[PDB]
Amino acid sequence: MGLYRKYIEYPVLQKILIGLILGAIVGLILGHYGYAHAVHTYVKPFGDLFVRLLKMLVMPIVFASLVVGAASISPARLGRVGVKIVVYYLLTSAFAVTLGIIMARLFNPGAGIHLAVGGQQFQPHQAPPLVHILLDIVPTNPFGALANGQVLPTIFFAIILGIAITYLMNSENEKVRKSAETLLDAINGLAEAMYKIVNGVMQYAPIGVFALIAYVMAEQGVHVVGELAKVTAAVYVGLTLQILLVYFVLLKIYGIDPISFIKHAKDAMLTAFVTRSSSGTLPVTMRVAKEMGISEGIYSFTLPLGATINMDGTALYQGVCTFFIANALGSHLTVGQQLTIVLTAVLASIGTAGVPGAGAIMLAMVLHSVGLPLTDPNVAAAYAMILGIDAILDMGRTMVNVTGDLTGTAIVAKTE
Ligand SMILES: N[C@@H](CC(=O)O)C(=O)O
Repeated sequence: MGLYRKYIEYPVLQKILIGLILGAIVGLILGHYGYAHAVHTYVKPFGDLFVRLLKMLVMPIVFASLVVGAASISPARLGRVGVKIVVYYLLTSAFAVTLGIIMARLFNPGAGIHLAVGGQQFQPHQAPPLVHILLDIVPTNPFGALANGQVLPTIFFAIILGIAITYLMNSENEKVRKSAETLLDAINGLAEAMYKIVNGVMQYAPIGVFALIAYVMAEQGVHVVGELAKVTAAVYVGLTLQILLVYFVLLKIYGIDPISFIKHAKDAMLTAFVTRSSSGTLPVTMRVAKEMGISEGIYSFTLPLGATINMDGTALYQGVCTFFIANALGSHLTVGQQLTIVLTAVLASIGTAGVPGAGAIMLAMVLHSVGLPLTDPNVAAAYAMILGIDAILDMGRTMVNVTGDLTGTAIVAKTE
């Protein structure tokens, strides 16, 4: 239909990278000239539409793919991949915080800076009592959990419904077996339709990449100056090492080619870089794991679980910025406090939601754990400096958050 058909036949990765580079350059240029408000007014809704189109698909691609994803045997294989993915999700985050501590000791973020105290003293952090957090996994209404966001109760109900369906398909009665296979066929048709709409929105994706990274560079790309450049380098070098020294080694020792893995997962990594949402990149992540031959029983359970639980980049970010704040305050922060940093940033990354900007909010817990409260002005002043470039750090940490889920899914699928 004209120039549109000439634009469609271009390969998706090439125009996604073209939108990435032409968003970064245009955003830096327009942000240096004070045109951040014009970008936020005009350019940003073209990326907001992309995040809306990605979040539209999330619930029918979790529920309908996990009901069909109970095609493996119900106790044995699902319990084995649940344990094998929970051990991976804890160990990679516990290494990610330690790599953040190593990179925050190599660099020195907040190397003796002194700063004024005029920012707002934000919020003393209080956690929910953790029996409500666990008891809210079981939903009191499955349709209410499907309508109110709530990926984590939807995982539980979809696992239960799929196990019940595969018990009904082995029944002696004929009407119950035909009804169960008709329900499974309809749910699988919904899942395949959603995987087609993922390919539909990945053609709009270059405009969304351009309009998202241009807005991010226009607002916050010019504030990366001074020691904020040091903490940005200490975060991004740490994320690069979190990929290369953890994920590539764990892919190599399990017989998976890491370069072919990156060639399969580029469409998920470059989407999570700009959308900054590990729960909005979930349809693209499930499409990537579908394309690389992973069976549905592995990825349909491990990826919506890993969208919230496995956050290695958020863990490394909370490991680095805690050292940044404790260096701006002048604290010694001994190894008995660094082990509590390792213990608390893992729980803070587990508790961090997949929306953009939640890691800076959940940083208050790992701040409060070591004896740096957020209520005093001298800590909140240094914490506002991290909130100045939270989006720049979030762009990389979300990509590492999604790459961790994909690496764990591929490793556990190679284990079976
Ligand atoms: N935006 C991050 C979470 C965070 O660190 O705030 C993610 O969803 O992966």
